[PDB]
Amino acid sequence: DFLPLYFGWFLTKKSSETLRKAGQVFLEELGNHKAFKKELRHFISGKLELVSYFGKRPPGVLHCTTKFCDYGKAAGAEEYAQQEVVKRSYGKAFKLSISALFVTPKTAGAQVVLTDQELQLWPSDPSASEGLPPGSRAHVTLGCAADVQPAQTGLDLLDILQQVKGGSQGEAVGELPRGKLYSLGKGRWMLSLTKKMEVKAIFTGYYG
Ligand SMILES: Nc1ncnc2c1ncn2[C@@H]1O[C@H](CO)[C@@H](O)[C@H]1OP(=O)(O)S
Repeated sequence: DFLPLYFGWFLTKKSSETLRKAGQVFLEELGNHKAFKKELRHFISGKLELVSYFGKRPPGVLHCTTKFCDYGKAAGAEEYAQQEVVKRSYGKAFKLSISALFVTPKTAGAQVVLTDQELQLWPSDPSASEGLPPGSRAHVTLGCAADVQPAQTGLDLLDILQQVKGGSQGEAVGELPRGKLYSLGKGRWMLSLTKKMEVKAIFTGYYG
């Protein structure tokens, strides 16, 4: 039997709507914020409406990917699929904790903090991940720029989590209704939610 395109936690319709709108509000507020406007030259090289900037968005249900498999063509795919914990967890319900919303010149996303139980489902094959605890890459993609490729959001999140690793977040340059707004430079932005969002999701496989 051939594997799916990827395994992951697929949010319920309820949660998807909640997270998508939250993400949407973040883009609208961020783009309207003075601290962001005066940094536009570090974001693009040419007022920017971020909702349109991130034109490529998930068509429907949002998800948090664990392992990209490419129907078995991806390295370590077969080995990930064969694990008991994956076959056992298939179809099960989980609660994912969203800790922050972030934006870079390439992607917009939400940071997921996995529990130890959920970390069991994280693959164990990057230089970015160096220093950060496994699963730091976990995320939900909300949108990307026109010519941005898959897997970029995870790479973007890791990079941001490296800046914070060196206590270089800088003071919050503003307050939004949901939390503190941080400017990380090079077009990178992070909203650390005051209260973590919880989303219900089902762990399963997507076959395209
Ligand atoms: N190496 C990869 N190549 C393509 N997609 C990947 C890869 N790693 C993780 N993904 C993810 O698999 C899903 C389908 O592309 C998407 O969720 C990709 O992740 P994102 O960072 O959200 S674009």
